[PDB]
Amino acid sequence: VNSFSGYLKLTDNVYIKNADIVEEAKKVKPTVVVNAANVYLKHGGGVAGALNKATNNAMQVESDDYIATNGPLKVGGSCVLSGHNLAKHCLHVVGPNVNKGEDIQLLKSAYENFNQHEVLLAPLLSAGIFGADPIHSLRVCVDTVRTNVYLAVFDKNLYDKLVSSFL
Ligand SMILES: Cn1cnc2c(N)nc(N)nc21
Repeated sequence: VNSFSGYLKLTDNVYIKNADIVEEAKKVKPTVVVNAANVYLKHGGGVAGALNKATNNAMQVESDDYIATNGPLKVGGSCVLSGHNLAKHCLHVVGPNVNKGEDIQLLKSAYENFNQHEVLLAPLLSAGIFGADPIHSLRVCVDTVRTNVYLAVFDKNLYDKLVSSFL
């Protein structure tokens, strides 16, 4: 049993809800929250800006030190950093950004990072400002992630479309 509440069950391991990721993380304090990161860990908008704003910019300060030491992530890659006031850990995952011309086949590689964690709170990778089709992102998630993933969808309209169209 876990603390996650109000989710629709899509598969054995994937659950979905209409939820602002900041508010859900604040309520649950999950072991892992996933950030929709870029390779520079520049958390300017979307999930990254929302999460970082909720940490009072502590996520960005930590991220800048990580990049100064390690250099940029790979598209499809990840790193584990603090969850600050939101979670124990934040898994920063870089999905391909279609608005930068990145290979959508890298979305599967991005989701494979989730399999290193038994339970996660996450957004759909490469959707929204990253430019991918969220229906596609949900299909790759279900077909790639084997650990237990609780997906938060921000827009009530998109949530309803993802559920209605789910095979
Ligand atoms: C895609 N996107 C942008 N902002 C958010 C947010 N606050 N919450 C969730 N679940 N998704 C988001």
